[PDB]
Amino acid sequence: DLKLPRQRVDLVAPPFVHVHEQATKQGPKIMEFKLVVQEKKMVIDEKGTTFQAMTFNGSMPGPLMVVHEGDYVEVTLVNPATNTMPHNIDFHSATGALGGGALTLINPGEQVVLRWKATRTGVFVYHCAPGGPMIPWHVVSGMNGAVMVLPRDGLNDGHGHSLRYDRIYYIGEQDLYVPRDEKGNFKSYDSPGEAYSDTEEVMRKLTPTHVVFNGKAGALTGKNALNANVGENVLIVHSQANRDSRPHLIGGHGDYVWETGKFSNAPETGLETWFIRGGSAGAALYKFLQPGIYAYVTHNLIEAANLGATAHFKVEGKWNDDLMTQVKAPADIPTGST
Amino acid sequence: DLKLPRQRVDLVAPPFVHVHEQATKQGPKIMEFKLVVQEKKMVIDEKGTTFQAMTFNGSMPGPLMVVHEGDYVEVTLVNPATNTMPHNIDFHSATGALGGGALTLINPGEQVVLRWKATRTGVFVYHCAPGGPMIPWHVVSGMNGAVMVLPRDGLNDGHGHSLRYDRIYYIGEQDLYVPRDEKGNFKSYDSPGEAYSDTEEVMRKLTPTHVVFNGKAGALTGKNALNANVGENVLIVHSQANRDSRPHLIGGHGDYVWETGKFSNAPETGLETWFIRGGSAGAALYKFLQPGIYAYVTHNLIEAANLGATAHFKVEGKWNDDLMTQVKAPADIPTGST
Amino acid sequence: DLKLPRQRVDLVAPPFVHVHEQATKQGPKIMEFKLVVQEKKMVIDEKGTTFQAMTFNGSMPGPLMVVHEGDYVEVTLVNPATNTMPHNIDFHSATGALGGGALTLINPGEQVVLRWKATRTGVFVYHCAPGGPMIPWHVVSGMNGAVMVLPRDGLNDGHGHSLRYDRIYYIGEQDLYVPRDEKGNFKSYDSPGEAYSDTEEVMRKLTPTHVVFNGKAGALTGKNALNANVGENVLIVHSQANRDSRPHLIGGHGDYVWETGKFSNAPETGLETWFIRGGSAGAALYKFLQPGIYAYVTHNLIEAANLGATAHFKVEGKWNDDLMTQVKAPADIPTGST
Ligand SMILES: OC[C@H]1O[C@@](CO)(O[C@H]2O[C@H](CO)[C@@H](O)[C@H](O)[C@H]2O)[C@@H](O)[C@@H]1O
Ligand SMILES: OC[C@H]1O[C@@](CO)(O[C@H]2O[C@H](CO)[C@@H](O)[C@H](O)[C@H]2O)[C@@H](O)[C@@H]1O
Ligand SMILES: OC[C@H]1O[C@@](CO)(O[C@H]2O[C@H](CO)[C@@H](O)[C@H](O)[C@H]2O)[C@@H](O)[C@@H]1O
Ligand SMILES: OC[C@H]1O[C@@](CO)(O[C@H]2O[C@H](CO)[C@@H](O)[C@H](O)[C@H]2O)[C@@H](O)[C@@H]1O
Ligand SMILES: OC[C@H]1O[C@@](CO)(O[C@H]2O[C@H](CO)[C@@H](O)[C@H](O)[C@H]2O)[C@@H](O)[C@@H]1O
Ligand SMILES: OC[C@H]1O[C@@](CO)(O[C@H]2O[C@H](CO)[C@@H](O)[C@H](O)[C@H]2O)[C@@H](O)[C@@H]1O
Ligand SMILES: OC[C@H]1O[C@@](CO)(O[C@H]2O[C@H](CO)[C@@H](O)[C@H](O)[C@H]2O)[C@@H](O)[C@@H]1O
Ligand SMILES: OC[C@H]1O[C@@](CO)(O[C@H]2O[C@H](CO)[C@@H](O)[C@H](O)[C@H]2O)[C@@H](O)[C@@H]1O
Ligand SMILES: OC[C@H]1O[C@@](CO)(O[C@H]2O[C@H](CO)[C@@H](O)[C@H](O)[C@H]2O)[C@@H](O)[C@@H]1O
Ligand SMILES: OC[C@H]1O[C@@](CO)(O[C@H]2O[C@H](CO)[C@@H](O)[C@H](O)[C@H]2O)[C@@H](O)[C@@H]1O
Ligand SMILES: OC[C@H]1O[C@@](CO)(O[C@H]2O[C@H](CO)[C@@H](O)[C@H](O)[C@H]2O)[C@@H](O)[C@@H]1O
Ligand SMILES: OC[C@H]1O[C@@](CO)(O[C@H]2O[C@H](CO)[C@@H](O)[C@H](O)[C@H]2O)[C@@H](O)[C@@H]1O
Ligand SMILES: O=N[O-]
Ligand SMILES: O=N[O-]
Ligand SMILES: O=N[O-]
Ligand SMILES: O=N[O-]
Ligand SMILES: O=N[O-]
Ligand SMILES: O=N[O-]
Ligand SMILES: O=N[O-]
Ligand SMILES: O=N[O-]
Ligand SMILES: O=N[O-]
Ligand SMILES: [Cu+2]
Ligand SMILES: [Cu+2]
Ligand SMILES: [Cu+2]
Ligand SMILES: [Cu+2]
Ligand SMILES: [Cu+2]
Ligand SMILES: [Cu+2]
Repeated sequence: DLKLPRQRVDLVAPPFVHVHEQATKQGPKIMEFKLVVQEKKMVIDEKGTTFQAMTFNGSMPGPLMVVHEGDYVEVTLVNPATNTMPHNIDFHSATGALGGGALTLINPGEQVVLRWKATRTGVFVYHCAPGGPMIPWHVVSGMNGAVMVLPRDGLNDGHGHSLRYDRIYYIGEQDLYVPRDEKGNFKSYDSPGEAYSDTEEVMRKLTPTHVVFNGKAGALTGKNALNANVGENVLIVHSQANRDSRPHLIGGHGDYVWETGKFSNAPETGLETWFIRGGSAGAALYKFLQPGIYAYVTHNLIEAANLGATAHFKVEGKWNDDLMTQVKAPADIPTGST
Repeated sequence: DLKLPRQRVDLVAPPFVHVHEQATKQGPKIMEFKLVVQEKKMVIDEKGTTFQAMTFNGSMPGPLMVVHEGDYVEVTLVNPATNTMPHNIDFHSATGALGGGALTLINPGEQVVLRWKATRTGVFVYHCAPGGPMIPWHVVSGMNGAVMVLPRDGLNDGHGHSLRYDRIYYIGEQDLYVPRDEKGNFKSYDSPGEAYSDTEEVMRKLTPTHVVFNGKAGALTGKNALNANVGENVLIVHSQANRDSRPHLIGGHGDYVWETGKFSNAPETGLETWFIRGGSAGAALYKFLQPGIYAYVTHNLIEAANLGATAHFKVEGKWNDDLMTQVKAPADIPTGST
Repeated sequence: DLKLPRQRVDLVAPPFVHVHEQATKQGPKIMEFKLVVQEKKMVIDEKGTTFQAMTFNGSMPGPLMVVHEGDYVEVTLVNPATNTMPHNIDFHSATGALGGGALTLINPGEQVVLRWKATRTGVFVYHCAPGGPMIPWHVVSGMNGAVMVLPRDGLNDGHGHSLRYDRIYYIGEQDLYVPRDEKGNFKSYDSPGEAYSDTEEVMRKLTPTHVVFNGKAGALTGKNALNANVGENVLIVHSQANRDSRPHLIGGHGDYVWETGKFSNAPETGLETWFIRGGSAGAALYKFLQPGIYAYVTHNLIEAANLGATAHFKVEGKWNDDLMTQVKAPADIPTGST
C-alpha cells in the first residue's frame, strides 16, 4: 500500500552519527533501521564498577537515527534469544500506541517491525517501556537513545536564515542507580533480574550513583575526546530519558539552542547553560572560536566531576588573543599591594 | 464602590473544570468563588497508605478557577471549626499582600473575603501559606490548586490565529513526604499536628515518598481515565506548587505549550516533554490523532511508574495506519539472520 | 597593542551593584576589576552554624561585575598567602581556555591578570574551577558570582521598546553541603582542607543542607530587606552556579524575564515563577504596584522556608484597593451557613 522508495540506514555507535543530508531535495522515503537489544554487564566508571545494562545495539545511549520530515521510519526491533527479558520501543517522535510501545513488545527470540511517520521535527528520545515498574528499570538500565527529524530544508535560525553544521555529535546522558552493600561498596550480580530488587530500592530514592555520557565515566575524555577545528559549526544533540540535565560547554556557549529540542521553534541565542528536561532531547549549535580543550558538562558540577558527567572536546587551530589573553602570568603579589 | 455585575461560580472537583466561556463579549464582572478548607486523612496510594491531608474543597488539587482578564475575583475562604489549624490563601495571579496571604489568615470557625483583579493572563498556582515553616507544610499536605485567567478573545497561537479547546482537564501534581518507621513502613497519625514533626524531617531531605496526580496513585487510571475523541483539541493544565515536573503525553505531543503558563507569551510547538517549574502552572493543547490508551506522566519515569505519577487518557475513534502501523507482528527471528 | 581607554571599577558587596550606565554612548573600554580570594569560616544559618567558606572578595556570592557589549574585561585575581588552596576563575561570559580557568590558576601568594572580550550579552556566572573534584568543592564552598554584559543601548523588550530599571539587586543563591555527626548536629572544622572529605560525602548525595541567598539564611530579611518604592522598575539578577532554582516574587510577578539570562533573546512576560538552570544567571524586571512586604523565594517552599532561601523586599507607597482588597475581614462563619 505505501509505495515510496526504501532506504536502509546503517547505524553507528554514539557519539558519532550515521551519514545523512541536512537539506535534501529527495522526497519522502521509507527509512529502514534495525535495533538489536543486548543485555550485558558493562563497566560504568573509572574504578571498574559494573552493572547489568540493557541496551539498543550494545551502546549507551542507543544510536542516533536521522530522518527528514515526512519520511516514514520502519524499525525492525530484534530481541535475541540470549536475552532474558521482554523489550519494546517507544518513539517520542511518533504518534499513537504509546509511541510504538504497545505494538513492539517482543520476548527473547522474537522480532517486530514498526513503521511511524516523521510528522514532527526536532530531536526526540526513544526508549524501552515494557509496562509498569519495568518502564523506568529498562530505561535507567540503558535502554534509551534519540532520533532527529530534520526539516527538508535543514536547520534555520527562526529568522529566515539557514544554519548548517560541519559536525554533529550525540551525547546521551544516563543516570544510573547502582546498589551498595552496608559498607558502601557497589554490588555485582549475575543477571539483570538478580539486580532488580536492590536496584529498584536505589531508584526509589531518586539519587543516581553515576551520571555518565556515552555509557561510562570518562567515556568522552582522554583519547576519546570529541574533535573539532576553529571555525566549525558543531551540533551537539543531548538526550536524557529519565532525569533533567543542564548542559554547558566550558569556554564556549550555545550559539543557537533548542533546549526543548523542536525545530518548529526558533532557537535561543548565546546561552551559557541550557536545560534538557528528563524525557527529552535538545540540541545546541556552536561555532568554535578558540583552540584547546573544552569540557562539556552537566552544570551540576558535583555530577560533572564526581559522578561521571564530563566530556571533552579537543579543538585545533590558532588562539585569538583579542577574545581572551593572559595579560600577566602568575606572579608573586607585589609587596607594595595593600 | 466597585459597580460591576456579580456572577457566582460553582466549582467542580478536579480533573474536571467548571463551565466557562473561552472567548467572551461580556465585560468585566466580579466573579464570586467559595473555598472551604478541609483537613482530613486521605488515601494516597494503591496499597492504602494514608496521610493527614489539608485541602481546599476536599480535593487534591484544589479546584480550577476560571476567569477572564480584567475580571475581579472575589473569594470567600472558609475555615470550619472542625479544622485544627489556621489557613490562608496566596494567589500567584494576584498583585499585593503576598498574593492575598497577608489578608486571609483565618482560624477555625472563621471566614474571610478577598478580592483581586485578574490583570495577568495564564494559569497560576494558588496555595495556603500561613507563615514560616507552615508554608511548605500546608502546601505539601495538599493545600494548592490553580486559577486560569483567559484573554477575553480566548487563546491564540502567538501568530494571530485563534486556538479553541474542545475539552479541558486540570492535572494537579502533588509531592508527598510520608514518614516511615525503622523498618520502612509508612506511619499513621491521628491529626496533622501529630504528623508534623516526622513529616518535616522527610521534607528536609527533599525526596518525596509519593508523586501523585489528583491526590493519589492511580487516581486517573482505570475507570477514572480521562476521555477524549480523535480530532478533539484538549487543553491539559498542569500545576505543581512546590517541586518541578516534566509532563509528557505518551503517544502524543504538546501541539501548543505554554510551559511557563502565561498566555501573553507565544506557545512552543510540537514538544515531546515540557517543564512545570515548582511554584507554577503550565498548559498544553493537543489534538488527538489516534485512538487508544495514552499515559500522561511526569517523565521522571521512576516517579511516574513507582511513586504514583501516571494518568491515562482513553481516546475513542479510528486508527490511522499512515501515522503508525505494525508492519509485522512479533515473530521468531529468522534462522537465516546473522 | 590594545589601545582603548582604561576604567577602574570598584566593586561593591552583594546584593548591591557598583555604579554603571544602562545605555551608553561611550565606546569600548578596558574595564579593570580586582577579585581577591578569601577563605574564611562563615556563619550560614540563623542557629549559628558555620562552615569553611571560600569566596571572591569575602562575600557569597562574589560581587556583580557590570560592563557593556564590546568592552574588554581585565581582571586581576589575587590569592593571598593567608589562603591554603590554589584558585582560579572561569567566566561563563568569556570565550576560550575553559572560560579563563586554564589561564588563572594561582597558588597562595600569587596573582594573575586575565582579559576577556565581552562579546555576549546577558547575565553570566563566574566561578572558581581548579580541576577535577576541586571544581564542585570550590563552587559549593562559595566561590561563584556573576557578571552582566549590557547592550550599549541598555535593555529592551524584544519588540523595539527600551526597558530601564530604577534599581538593581543581585541575588546569589548558594547550595551548601554541611557535614553532620551521627546525631545530626552540624560538624565544624579548623580549615577547608580538614572539612573536605566529610563535605564531599554530603555533596555526593546531591541534597543540600542549606540553600541561601547572600551567603546565609535570613541575610536579606529583617533589617537587610531590599528597599523599593511603588512605581519603580527593579531588575533582580539571580544566579546559581551548581544547582537549579525557581525564583518567585510573592505578591508580584516577573514583568519581563530572561530566565536563561541572555539579552539577545526577547524576555517572557508576566511570569509567576521562573527557572535558573544550575550553572547560569537569569534576570527579571518588575515594576512594583503595591506597597508592603514581599518575599522573594525559590519556589521549592521547603528550601525557601526550611533551608534558608527567602529574601524580603520592603516597598513604600500607597495601597491600591482596585488591584486587591480585603472585602470582609476575618469573621465568625455565619450560623446560617450550610
Ligand atoms: O574487589 C572489588 C573491586 O574489584 C573491582 C575491579 O575493577 O570491581 C569488582 O567489584 C565491583 C564492585 O562490586 C564490581 O562492580 C565489578 O564487577 C567487579 O569486577 C573494583 O571496582 C572493586 O572495588
Ligand atoms: O506540526 C507538525 C505536524 O503536526 C500535525 C499533526 O500530525 O499538526 C499538528 O500541529 C499543527 C500545527 O501546529 C496543528 O494545526 C494541528 O492541528 C496538529 O494536529 C501535522 O498536520 C503537522 O504538519
Ligand atoms: O560512598 C560510601 C563509601 O563507600 C566506599 C567503600 O566502602 O566507596 C564506595 O563509594 C565511593 C563513592 O561512590 C566509590 O568511589 C567507590 O567505587 C565505592 O566502593 C567508601 O570509600 C565510601 O566512603
Ligand atoms: O590550543 C591551546 C594550546 O595552544 C598553546 C600553544 O601551543 O597556547 C595557546 O593557547 C593559550 C590559551 O590556552 C594561549 O594563552 C596562548 O597564548 C596560545 O599560544 C598551548 O599552550 C595551549 O595548550
Ligand atoms: O497494617 C498496616 C497495613 O494496613 C494498611 C491497609 O490498607 O494501611 C494501614 O497502615 C498504613 C501504614 O501505617 C496507614 O497508612 C493506613 O492508615 C492504615 O490503614 C496498609 O497500607 C498497611 O501496610
Ligand atoms: O501585563 C498585564 C498587565 O500588567 C500590568 C500591571 O498590572 O502592566 C505590567 O506589564 C506591562 C506590560 O508588560 C508593563 O508595561 C507595566 O509597566 C507592568 O506594570 C498592566 O498594566 C497590564 O495590562
Ligand atoms: O521502602 C523501604 C522498605 O519498607 C517496606 C516495609 O518494610 O515497604 C514500604 O516501602 C515500600 C516502598 O515505598 C512501599 O511499597 C510499602 O507500602 C511500604 O510499607 C519494605 O517492603 C521496603 O523494603
Ligand atoms: O484504539 C486502539 C484499539 O483499537 C484496536 C481495534 O479495536 O486496534 C487498532 O489500534 C491498533 C493500535 O493500538 C492498531 O495496530 C490496529 O490496526 C487498530 O485496528 C485494538 O486492538 C486497540 O486496543
Ligand atoms: O555547641 C554547638 C552549638 O553552638 C553553636 C553556637 O552558635 O555553634 C557551634 O557549633 C556549630 C555546629 O558544630 C558550629 O557550626 C559552630 O561553628 C559552633 O560555633 C550552635 O550552632 C551549635 O548547635
Ligand atoms: O552573538 C554575539 C557575538 O557572538 C559572535 C562570536 O563572538 O558570533 C556568534 O554568534 C553569531 C550570531 O548568532 C553567529 O553568527 C556567529 O557565527 C557566532 O560566532 C559575534 O560575532 C557576535 O557579535
Ligand atoms: O536533622 C537531624 C537531627 O539533628 C538535630 C541535632 O541532633 O538537628 C540538626 O539538624 C537540624 C535540621 O537541619 C538543624 O536545625 C540543627 O541546627 C541541627 O543541629 C536534631 O534536632 C535533628 O532531629
Ligand atoms: O504597605 C502595607 C501596609 O500598609 C497598611 C497601612 O499602613 O495597610 C495597607 O496595606 C494593606 C494590605 O497589606 C491594605 O489591606 C490596607 O487597606 C492598606 O491601608 C498596613 O496595614 C500594611 O502593613
Ligand atoms: O556487575 N554487575 O552486576
Ligand atoms: O518485562 N520486562 O522486564
Ligand atoms: O564553566 N564551567 O563549569
Ligand atoms: O494516616 N495518616 O496519618
Ligand atoms: O499555622 N499553621 O499551621
Ligand atoms: O514515552 N513515555 O515514557
Ligand atoms: O565551622 N566550620 O568548619
Ligand atoms: O586545588 N584546589 O583545592
Ligand atoms: O506565593 N508564594 O509562595
Ligand atoms: Cu527493555
Ligand atoms: Cu517516554
Ligand atoms: Cu493551610
Ligand atoms: Cu507561592
Ligand atoms: Cu577556589
Ligand atoms: Cu561553569
